[PDB]
Amino acid sequence: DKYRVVYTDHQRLELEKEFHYSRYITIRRKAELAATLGLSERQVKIWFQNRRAKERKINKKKLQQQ
DNA sequence: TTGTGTTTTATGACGTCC
DNA sequence: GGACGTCATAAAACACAA
Repeated sequence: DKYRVVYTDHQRLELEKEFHYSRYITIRRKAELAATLGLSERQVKIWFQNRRAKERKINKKKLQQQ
């Protein structure tokens, strides 16, 4: 049992650089990237799902209004 | 330190789509 | 179908005032 794993900065770099392109992932690029960053398509799926919840959580607060 | 507060992987529940 | 989307949540991993 291994609950979690941290991702190399290079994996986090590329992953993040795609989020900038689209907050959503084509099954092509899901798999195209999965392979070039050596990670399960299911992973690149959840990372993008999670990444959005961050932008959502930042953006909510960036509504400081005050 | 350290303890405590936030950030990063990850899963299951349930929902939407022609 | 059957792929993905949101979630509430858990726990490893990290950051950093006292």
